[PDB]
Amino acid sequence: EHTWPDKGSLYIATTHTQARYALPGVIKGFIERYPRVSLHMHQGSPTQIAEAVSKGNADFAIATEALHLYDDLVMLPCYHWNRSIVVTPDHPLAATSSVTIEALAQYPLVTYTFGFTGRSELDTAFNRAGLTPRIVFTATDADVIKTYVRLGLGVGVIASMAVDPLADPDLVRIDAHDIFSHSTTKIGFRRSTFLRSYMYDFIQRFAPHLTRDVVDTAVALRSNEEIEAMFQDIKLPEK
Amino acid sequence: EHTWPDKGSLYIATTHTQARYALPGVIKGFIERYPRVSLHMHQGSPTQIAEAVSKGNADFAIATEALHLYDDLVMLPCYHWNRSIVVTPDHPLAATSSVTIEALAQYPLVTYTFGFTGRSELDTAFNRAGLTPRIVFTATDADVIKTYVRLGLGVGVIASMAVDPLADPDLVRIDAHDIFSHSTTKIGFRRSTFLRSYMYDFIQRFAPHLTRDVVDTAVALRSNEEIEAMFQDIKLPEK
Ligand SMILES: CC(=O)N[C@@H](CO)C(=O)O
Ligand SMILES: CC(=O)N[C@@H](CO)C(=O)O
Ligand SMILES: CC(=O)N[C@@H](CO)C(=O)O
Ligand SMILES: CC(=O)N[C@@H](CO)C(=O)O
Repeated sequence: EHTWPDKGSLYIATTHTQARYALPGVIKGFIERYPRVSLHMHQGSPTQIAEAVSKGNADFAIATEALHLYDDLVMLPCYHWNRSIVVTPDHPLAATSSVTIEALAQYPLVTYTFGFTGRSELDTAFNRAGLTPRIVFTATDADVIKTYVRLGLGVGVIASMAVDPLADPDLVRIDAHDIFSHSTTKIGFRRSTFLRSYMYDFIQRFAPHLTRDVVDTAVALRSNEEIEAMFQDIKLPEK
Repeated sequence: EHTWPDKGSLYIATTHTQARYALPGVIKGFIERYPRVSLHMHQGSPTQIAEAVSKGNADFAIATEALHLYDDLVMLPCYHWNRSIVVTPDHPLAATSSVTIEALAQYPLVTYTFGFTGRSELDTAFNRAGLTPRIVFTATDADVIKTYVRLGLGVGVIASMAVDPLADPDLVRIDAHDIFSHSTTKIGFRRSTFLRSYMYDFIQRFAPHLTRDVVDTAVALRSNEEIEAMFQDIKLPEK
């Protein structure tokens, strides 16, 4: 068929959100193409993942947040993303349209946990507005979040790609584009790492703008600052 | 209605499996009963959770695994549980009936991650049988596991309570009672922690055998060994 005889290994250390909503499509198309490549996927917290990759079990690091601290690995930007609001139909916010961050700060919150950017761009959203949010639930999975929202435990704040009406019919989705700054999902990998052809192909599928010539140009650069100062002129995918 | 005016707080640090399949029922019945109790649920890794509770942010610790290392907190046993095998209909194991651990060690594995008992009683299942399992996927969520099984990435090994035919119709469930030793979900909490009445009620809902007189008897005991040497005569719930 349309397969490559490429023999090698690919270890990906990523988070739950990426593994659940962003990767499944890329992974299937990859394994159909590279049958002789042993694909490993491990998950996954921004601290470990940053750990597993710098030294040195995983090849690539797919996460939003804390990678750096590690200055060791090249970083490329994959997409931007922002969170939506999920509530039950009986909840006030399902009646009110276009909500502010002050109106949201009234209710018990059900969001991500500390260490994940779904929060980090959330903690400094209230800090800035001089607000203290009542967060009664923190988790890494949005399904668990969406679960406890249905119980009427509190208002849910999850990634937009984690909520779908076919999948989630009983919940009212409220876009929070303006309320929160968008988060940037990146891909991390050491410089010593020899980039195989299937690795470029994977990066391509996950981030279309990251073609082979683009990756090589960012890699050869001194630091990750020049890399991020290379993409400020281009509009990355928003999901 | 049937509510209590009890005012207080309840912080639960638990894992994903517990929060997704074991707790939702208990949580709803609790919040309906204690409206003036601020219920907080945070998740969750056996190391943190053990951390958040010993010192000292969370009141209770609901996890299978590594709690101890902390000798600080009382432990009570809640239930036993074991894992099942999930595959696609086209997979050989869907044809073969009653599989051994040697027949399972043939395939790429999609199970939990290191630090979670879904693995710990899995790593020493092959070690013992003198076997090396090919684990190509590790995660904390069974939904992600079940997801990548459908891609034909490998054979899935998840908790039995995480698989249901209404919920998961396309996957073939294979019970592994004999293959793996059952894991024990426990509840952890410091001795300094004053046990409120609603706390006993919660423990009761999560573990029926743990009535107030049973909890007090285990708490007052020297160590957690006497506690586990108090329940070897009783058959705990298996889920
Ligand atoms: C179609 C698809 O899989 N898209 C991913 C990104 O590639 C997402 O984030 O939704
Ligand atoms: C950590 C996680 O499960 N999800 C997001 C954060 O919301 C990510 O860091 O990719
Ligand atoms: C009915 C229910 O919620 N049972 C839990 C335990 O209470 C389970 O483990 O399935
Ligand atoms: C850690 C997790 O998500 N689940 C189980 C382990 O399989 C538990 O420790 O309770």
